[PDB]
Order: sequence, then C-alpha cells, then structure tokens
Amino acid sequence: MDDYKRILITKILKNEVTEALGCTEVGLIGYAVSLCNISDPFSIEKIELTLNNGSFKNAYAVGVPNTKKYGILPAVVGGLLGDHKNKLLVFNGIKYSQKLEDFIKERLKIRVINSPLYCGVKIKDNSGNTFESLIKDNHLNVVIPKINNKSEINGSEKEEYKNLELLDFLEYIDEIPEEIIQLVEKTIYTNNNLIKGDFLNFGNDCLSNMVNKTTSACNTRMIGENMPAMSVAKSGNMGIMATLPIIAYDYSNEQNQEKLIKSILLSVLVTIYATYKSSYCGCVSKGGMGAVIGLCYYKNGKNIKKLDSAARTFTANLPGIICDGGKVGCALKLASGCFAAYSSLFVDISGIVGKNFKECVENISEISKIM
Amino acid sequence: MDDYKRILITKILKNEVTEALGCTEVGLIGYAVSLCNISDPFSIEKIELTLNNGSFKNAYAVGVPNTKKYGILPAVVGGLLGDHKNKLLVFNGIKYSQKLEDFIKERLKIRVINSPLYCGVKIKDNSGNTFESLIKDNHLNVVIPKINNKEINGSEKEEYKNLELLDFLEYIDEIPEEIIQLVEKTIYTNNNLIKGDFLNFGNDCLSNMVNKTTSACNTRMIGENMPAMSVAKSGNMGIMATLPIIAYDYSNEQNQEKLIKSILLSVLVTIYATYKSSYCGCVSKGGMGAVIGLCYYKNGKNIKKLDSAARTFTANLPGIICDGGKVGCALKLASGCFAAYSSLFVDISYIVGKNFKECVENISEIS
Ligand code: SF4
Ligand code: SF4
Repeated sequence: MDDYKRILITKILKNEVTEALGCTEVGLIGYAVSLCNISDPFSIEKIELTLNNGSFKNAYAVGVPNTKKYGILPAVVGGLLGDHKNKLLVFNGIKYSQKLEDFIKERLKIRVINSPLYCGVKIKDNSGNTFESLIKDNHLNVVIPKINNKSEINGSEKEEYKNLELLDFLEYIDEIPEEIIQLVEKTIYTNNNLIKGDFLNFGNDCLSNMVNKTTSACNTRMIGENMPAMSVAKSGNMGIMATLPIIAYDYSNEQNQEKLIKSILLSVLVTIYATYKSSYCGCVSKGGMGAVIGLCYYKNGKNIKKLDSAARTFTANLPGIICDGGKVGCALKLASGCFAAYSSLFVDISGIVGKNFKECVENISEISKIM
Repeated sequence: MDDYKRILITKILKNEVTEALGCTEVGLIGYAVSLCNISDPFSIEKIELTLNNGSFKNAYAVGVPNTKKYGILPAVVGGLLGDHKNKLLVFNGIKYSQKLEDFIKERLKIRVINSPLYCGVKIKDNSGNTFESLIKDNHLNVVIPKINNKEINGSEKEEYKNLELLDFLEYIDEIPEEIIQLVEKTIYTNNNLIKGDFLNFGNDCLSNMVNKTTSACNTRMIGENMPAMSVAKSGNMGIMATLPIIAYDYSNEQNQEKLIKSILLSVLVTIYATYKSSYCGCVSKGGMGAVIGLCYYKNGKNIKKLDSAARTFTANLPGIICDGGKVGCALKLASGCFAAYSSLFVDISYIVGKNFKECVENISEIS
C-alpha cells in the first residue's frame, strides 16, 4: 500500500487505457492528416502520404468509421473533416463527402517505406503554400507539428512500473480509486458493446463463448462500426484480448461485477506491464498474458502458486507472433489466444518457460526482440 | 483413375504408416546403442554418448517402454538388451535389469553438441576392444556401422510430391483391402492410446478432440508399452493426423465408412506435406492432414470448401517453437486441434496461398 506506487499505477492506467474509434491503421492516417489543418480541403493541389509497410499491409481491408468505405482513401478524406483535438477519435462526428473523395482520389499519392511506425503527410495547395505532419514510432508521438501536450508517462515513470511485481498488482486490485473503478467499468461497458453477432461460434460452452464474443468484438471494430473501443497501450486488439475473454467468462460463470472489475483491472495491469518490458503479434502474447492472469484471478483468487502455473503454461503454449493474414486472420489470432489462455488454467507445467510470472514476461519479451 | 497412381500411393502408405514403441528421442538412443552389439553388457569398461541439443532437451522427461524408468540412462540400458534388427522398435521384448542400470550409471558419460540430429555411441570394454555407432540427420540414417540401406527412393518421393489433392480424393474411392486394414489398424492402435483425462473442459465436440488427442499423446510420452501408428516416423505427427478425426467421428455420425476415408485422406495429406518440407513441425504437417480429413467428413469432396479450410488453417498456424519438457508437446497438439476445428467455420479472403497445394508450400517455406 506504498501510496507513491498507487500514484504511479493510476497515472499509467489513465495514460494507457483510452478510447479509439476504428483501427489504429486508419486512425493514425486520419489523425496525421487532421494535424495539417486544411481550412478548405478543396484547395489541395496535391497530397503525399508516407507510410511504413507495417501499417500499409493491413489498412486496405480496414473500414473507416462514419464513411461506409474501407481503406486509405476514406481515412485521408475523414482526416480532412475531423478535428486534430480529437486525436485517435478524429473520425468522430464527421459528415462524409463523396464529392471530396472524388477530388482527393486524383491528388493522393502514397509512398511506402520499410521502417518502424511512420506516418508523414505533405500537402501543397492552389495558393502555393505547404503543410506537413509526422507521427513516428508511437501512435501518439507527434513529431510535426510542435505540440506541447505535456501528462504523457516519461521514462522514469515507465521504468518504475517495469520494476513492479505481480504482488503489487494483487494489492492494487483491493485499494482501487473511484476514478479507476469508473475507468474499468467504462472499459467493461465499451468493449461489451462491440459484441454484435456470431463470428466464430461452435456451441454454448464457456470456451466457445469467449471465442465467439472476442472475435465478434474484433470483427465489429475491423469492419468500421461507429463504436469506440477501450484500447490498452494504444492497441485496440490488445485491449479486446485483455478484456473480452474475462467479460465472456464472467457471463458464463458467477456474473459477479465486483469480481469482473478486479479481474479486468488485473488483466489490464499485466498487459501494460508486458508491453513496457517488451521490444519491437504482441496482441495475443501481451494481451493474452493479461487475459490468462485475469481469468486465473477470477477462478482461483490471489493464489500465487496457481497464478505462476498459469503463466508458465500459457508461455509454453504460445500462439505465434505470425500475424501474417491481414485482419480477420487478426480475429483468428485472438481466438487462438482465447484457447491458449483458457486451456492454461487446466494444465500445470514441470525449460523453455520461466519459473514465475516475471520470468515468463521477460521470456515473451525476448522472443519479440530477436524474432 | 490412373493405375500407376494406385501403385505409388500404396507403396508409400506402407513405408510411412508404421508402428512405433516410445518417443523417437529415447528410441534413437536405444537403437544407436543396440548397433554396437555388446554381447556381454557387463563387460563395458566405459561408454560415451554424443547427442545434439535438439534431442537432449527432450529425453530427460520421456519414459522408456518396458523399463518403468524415464530418461537417457534406461534408454541406453534398454539399447544394450534390444536387437538392432528391431530398429526404432528396439525396446520391444526387453527384460529390464536393475543390476545393469547400476553398473552402466557409473560408466555412462554424455557429451552434448549444438548441431542437427546426431547420435553417436563409443564403447570401450574390459578386454581393450572398442565399438562405435552413429545415426545422424534422419532417425534411420545409420552412418556407423555401414549398412545395406535396403524401399524409399528419390524418384518415387518426387513423383508423390507432384501429385494433387484431386488424386488423394480419387484414391479414397478405390482403396485396396491391405490399405483398408492398414487404416483400420491405425484407427485401432491410436484409439488405444486414449488412457484418461489430460485436458478436458466439457462434453462438446472440440473439448473431446482436445482431451482424446492429448491423452493419447501423453500415453506415448510416459513410456507405456503400447505402439502408436506413426506417420513418416513421427508418432506425434501420426496422433495429430488421426485422433481429432477419431474423436470428431465419435462425437458426430459414428460412421466407420466415413471415418476410414477421412483418416486415410488425412494420412495422405500428412505424408505429402512432410515430403514437401525439410528441417515445431508435427502440428503444421499433421494438423494440415487433420484439417483436410475433418473437412472431408463434414463436407465431402467439395474442393471449394477443402481449399478454404487449408487457407484458414494456414492463416491460424500454431506456434513455431517446439515446446520443451515433452508436456509442452501435448499442449501443441491441443492447439493444433483448435486450429483445425476452428478452420471449418471461417473462410479467408485473399501470406496465405490460394489453394491446398499453395498453402502446403507456404508452410514448407516457413519451416
Ligand atoms: S495478428 Fe496479432 S499482432 Fe498482428 S494485428 Fe492481429 S492481433 Fe495484432
Ligand atoms: S513441439 Fe511440435 S514439432 Fe516439437 S515434438 Fe511437439 S508436436 Fe513435434
């Protein structure tokens, strides 16, 4: 109950657990375009968009909220209508214009580079003036223009979090502040609304519900429904993975909101922890690690001996950072994570895996660095 | 319905679908030791065993059939009793001796190297004579001593690689009675491996496939004196290709006529994938046979649906790492069970090939 640690955890929670309208492929392009502040989008003589291949190879199949269209073209058009102050929710409240899409289709040129996250926007208008944007590395790292949005978690606050143990997260889920309780309740509500039908259902059993509900929420997001998702560390998929299996497991079990809240928070805490300790398919390795720990708390309580067994079994049955199948193969990856996390609660491991939760998170983090 | 196709397929079915007693980790050590032909195992002054790390990190937790012990020590002791003519099945009919294990424990020295498959055995006896064995690269590639090598031919294998899924679908309609008995044997042999609950979480079709496949897998791992019908010398690959289809049939129509066709189709696809690739790999090739086999039982010879099942399974391909501790292998098969079953309910648009042959080559490229 360090109180100083409570202050650290709560700042990390408000900085990483945030809303996002649409996938961050289209959300990033829209926000980068929106930062140019083109007063009259019909004045654009030419527009160049510079994206990395890691964000290009998937944006073609992602639907843009409030447009009824899919791909990069409506993400840029949407950006020209949305407000830069909305950040990741740039597509919110936009009134789509087909006349603008027809005008922009002609002047839009896309350059693709092989590098980490990069999203540059260069615009030249009829008057001869030029405009520039640049979001690099992190989904909210705005390089151009200069925006003194001072609070973002600095390196010391991040390093202090990486040094925490599972025992601290187990103590925190008892001493929860009311803002964090409302943030967790918001997360549970936001991602619950994403469930809109059957995507991969094969029964009424607990596992098939987790798979169906997690994949339905995942699909709803990817098709471009005007519904925000509560993302964890800027990843909408990682927030879905960390929450939906626990929401669906609660529904199929006690239906205890008090327990659901603690388990969802524990899961989110573990997810951010793994993300911080990781290097450059982390959705299911980091998100699924939060899910397996969260499900283990609901099913066993604060039994460290059983929480450590769940982490070793999950790490042994690691899905595979493949990712390669665009999106929809993205939902299949979440479904696989659902299976790995649920099955890990019924097997105990006696090599390639660590001894405890902290050792396993570092082993996963090592796999993502070299491979 | 070419007559030359029936000839090559049947000759390959009898060459790849064979029995196996214990995991090929322990089976390899036993066979390599057995090739030294130590007339009196109690005459051994010293023994050195040279294994690669890819086979050492497994063998400590693997049980040796007919010994009631686990590990390298009883695999070497068992090898000193078994016949080199038994090959991979060297542990069959052995009468374990604790007195020999006590004597050998003292003189056994293990050297571990970081290289592809290697299993060398050097022995020096009380009389001053020396003996040597060496199996490297393939589980049956005996380098030392020089053997006849017998029929697995390069022209025949290449002819099978060039075949299409259409040939395997035609073959499951004109099956020879020896192949029908071989498939029936496979279904029976691997069904007997199911010995309890390993990973059960319900009564549903999927949880049955997972539980039965992992229980069968575990039985083999613990060294029970029960052979398993391996596919291309892999017991795990043989389990993966058959158990989900045996457990799906049990939970569905319980049709032995369709079970045989589906099991054969699965085995055919497994050998095909194995031939197409070099150098985890049981669930990618064995699970590909399982997904095609399950798709035939559920949809028949619908090529449009068989191609969709292959693309979905290739998209949802399990982990690349070979799970250690041997316990991790049961978990890998369980994951393959999930990937194969779930692939029959999702269709993929547009990595990921267009048809079954393209997907097998994509998997082969990853390995
Ligand atoms: S495959 Fe995994 S890492 Fe890649 S986008 Fe989908 S969930 Fe994220
Ligand atoms: S982890 Fe995969 S490749 Fe390795 S032994 Fe197990 S099934 Fe075979």
